[PDB]
Amino acid sequence: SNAMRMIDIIEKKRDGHTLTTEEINFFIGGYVKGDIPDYQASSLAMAIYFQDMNDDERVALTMAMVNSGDMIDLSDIKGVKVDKHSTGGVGDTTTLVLAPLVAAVDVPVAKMSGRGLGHTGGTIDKLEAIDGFHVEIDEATFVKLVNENKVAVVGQSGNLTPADKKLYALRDVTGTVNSIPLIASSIMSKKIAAGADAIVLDVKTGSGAFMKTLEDAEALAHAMVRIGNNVGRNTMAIISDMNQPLGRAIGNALELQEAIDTLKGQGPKDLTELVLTLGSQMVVLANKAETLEEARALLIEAINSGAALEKFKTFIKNQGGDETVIDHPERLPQAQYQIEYKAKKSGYVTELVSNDIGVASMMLGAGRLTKEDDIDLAVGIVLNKKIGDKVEEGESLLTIHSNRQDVDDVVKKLDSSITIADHVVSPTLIHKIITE
Amino acid sequence: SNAMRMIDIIEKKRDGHTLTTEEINFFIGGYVKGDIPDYQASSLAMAIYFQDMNDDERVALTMAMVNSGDMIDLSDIKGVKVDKHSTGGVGDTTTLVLAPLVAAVDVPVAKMSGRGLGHTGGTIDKLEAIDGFHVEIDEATFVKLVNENKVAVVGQSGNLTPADKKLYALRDVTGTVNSIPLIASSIMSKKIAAGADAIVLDVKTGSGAFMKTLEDAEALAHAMVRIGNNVGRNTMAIISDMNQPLGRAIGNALELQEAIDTLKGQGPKDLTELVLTLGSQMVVLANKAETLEEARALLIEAINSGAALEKFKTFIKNQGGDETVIDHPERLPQAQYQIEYKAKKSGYVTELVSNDIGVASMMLGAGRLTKEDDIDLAVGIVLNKKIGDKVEEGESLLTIHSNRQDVDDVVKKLDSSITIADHVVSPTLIHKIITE
Ligand SMILES: Cc1cn([C@H]2C[C@H](O)[C@@H](CO)O2)c(=O)[nH]c1=O
Ligand SMILES: Cc1cn([C@H]2C[C@H](O)[C@@H](CO)O2)c(=O)[nH]c1=O
Repeated sequence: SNAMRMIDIIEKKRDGHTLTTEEINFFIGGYVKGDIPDYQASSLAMAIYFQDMNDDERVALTMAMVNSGDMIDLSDIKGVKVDKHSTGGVGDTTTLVLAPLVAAVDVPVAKMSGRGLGHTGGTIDKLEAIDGFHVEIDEATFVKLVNENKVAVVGQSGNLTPADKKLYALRDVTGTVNSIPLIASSIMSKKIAAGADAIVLDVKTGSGAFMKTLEDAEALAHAMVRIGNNVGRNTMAIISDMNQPLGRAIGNALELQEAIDTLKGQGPKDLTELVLTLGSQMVVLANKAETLEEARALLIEAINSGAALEKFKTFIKNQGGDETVIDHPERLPQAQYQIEYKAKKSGYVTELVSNDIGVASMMLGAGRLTKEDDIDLAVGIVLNKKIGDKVEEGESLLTIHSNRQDVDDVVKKLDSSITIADHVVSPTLIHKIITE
Repeated sequence: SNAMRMIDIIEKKRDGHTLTTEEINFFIGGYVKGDIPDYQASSLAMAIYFQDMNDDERVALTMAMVNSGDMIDLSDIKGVKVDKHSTGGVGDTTTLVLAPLVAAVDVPVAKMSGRGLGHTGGTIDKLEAIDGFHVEIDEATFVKLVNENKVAVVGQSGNLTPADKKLYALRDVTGTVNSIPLIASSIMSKKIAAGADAIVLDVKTGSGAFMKTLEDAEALAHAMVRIGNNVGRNTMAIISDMNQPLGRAIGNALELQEAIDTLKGQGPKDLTELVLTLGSQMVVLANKAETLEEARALLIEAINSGAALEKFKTFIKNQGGDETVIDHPERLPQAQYQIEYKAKKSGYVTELVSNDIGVASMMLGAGRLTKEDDIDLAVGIVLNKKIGDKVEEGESLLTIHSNRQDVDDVVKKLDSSITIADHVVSPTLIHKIITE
């Protein structure tokens, strides 16, 4: 019986034993069909939380979830399609730069993105700051664009990893999100289902990260790298710092402006370094260089020669956008009110609580609570100081870009998020580069 | 919110922390109302399975479940109402003897029993072997009978510990039955809800027991004793052997005949010793003796003088039964066919698998699979040899009492259950007597 088979699987894992591939497939298939109840799935997840899963179990779980839905076939796109996944963070504007940059060195960027919920818009929301831009292209058009220009962007497919949509939602309401085998299989399933030949992972660490400690970020990164390599989608990872927002801009059009600056070699130093580190991994994985150092050289030349920016314009143009805005980004959506937020004392910026700066930006209209909320593409925060920068009393810490006069509640959220005290060093941005 | 409060409780226990009484009450109250879903309850149960609960948590859980339903008020019955609970076992015919025996030494037996599912009938099914006997008495009648005769029996009330009915059923389908805090609170809640002033626990051990190992039986017994004493329902326990069926008779009317023999001091030695051990605890708990040895003397005198048996007759008479059957038990329901089951080789009986002998008896009609099945009160097994008894090839191991000619399938089940080999000692029946 379904009931007894699942009771036996639950007790087996509870008792510390390894599940077979067939047992894992039976669970996922049965769960996604509605044949195995949420209450048995949660019990198994909690048993997994305590007793864990080995790599073979983790791969079986990953692939069962892949096989629950759409498997996007990118085989007609020439070359090695490498995809980057970030566990997430306030100011993470890397995808905007990485797509044209990597494409500009002949690496196919077959990107599936979204809109969604969060402090700020998803990559597609940000790109829609450009008049005309859209992602309403069909399959054959996506394939053609990547073959001809090495870049294109579509939105989410309709049925990627339904077993994971269901299980993550359950994990979130039953205390079972924070378990390595469940996180690793969850993240990796979606990237594998989306068609990636190879995967680069940006695993954040620090107070603004999912994995707050370096040890936990490392554990998760290695676990995902081993899954990918085992299934034959070559995988590498970086552990990067999120003890403060990345770059300066937190918003939609504002982040697009920063991406444009970076693509001209005039962006924030942190964002530039993360881009070059992740890009270098992507270039090597795509067999467009033998070493990270060779890859980084290619990328910097692409930026310096203008090729990176020109590729961004081609990308925007090819999907309906007015690419002349890239050359004249002063014409992007501009907030009516630019309100300086000043340091209340002199010293050094020692703390910037990322998530709360994200909430502050969101409260201006930069992001959604519900799929039905509308985003204001013009609004956000631009940080004028980062951790370790000197600041004097009365100097601007950041600029608030608002389309409303009253930003009292945004200012109080920023008040809770900034600490000024005596000198500290800038935190190290790239903690670890993982190739195994 | 209900959802967030419960997520926080789940994570708290998962993380190894103690739950507050209020948190436990919120869970049980919310769960029983339908406000907290099965899938959150199961996750909490699995977290409890790994992380456990201290005594204060266990008492809060026990009492929250008590408070979910009926709390039977026995205060108008004079004296200390002591109740015995057995974790269960094939041939456990102690309640039949204990009710009249203990009553006969002036201890009030306000017994709530049932019918139910199992290898054989419940205590009420067995008593219904006597023509006329019934438990259709009201509250005031039950109270009067116990005050006047020191014994009466009713069936289950309508709504005892609904939180436990719901949680045990869930535990059984999610891998969370075998956790000490959950077992202890479950068993103790029902006994406390039923009105017992004091509780005697018969915790079985061995292959025919719930708690197969002595260490596990002990752990569970002490855990229940501490719950009871903490709530002020003085509790003691015994750990008794179930490596083979207790006594000789496994059935309904057959067990009633054995109870009658024991009440005349002519019963099986094992059943007699268990009765006297449990009875002695009950007598002391009811303040009818100062020591176990004094209690045992009282009980043996009650048997020897005829008082125990006479009390059984009064009990049966007072609830409609023909008490002359107790004096002439040869008039009880008799199976048409008595089929001897003979030893296939000489030696000593070394193994009797209790549960499978129970299944064999059940297959004759002695017990129910569903609340809708009918029991045959006449049928069952009477063992003529126990572990350590000598047997010769061709001598009767047991007698099958059947109302059908074809018992081939009962005989094959018995074949799998009996081992004859070289001499062994009878196993020790009373392993431990617990008073803390
Ligand atoms: C931890 C985790 C996150 N996610 C996604 C959804 C989250 O809202 C987002 C950031 O943690 O990434 C998963 O899909 N699965 C996971 O296991
Ligand atoms: C172990 C356990 C048993 N029981 C009852 C129902 C079982 O079918 C019976 C024998 O284990 O006792 C409980 O009510 N709660 C429990 O936790």
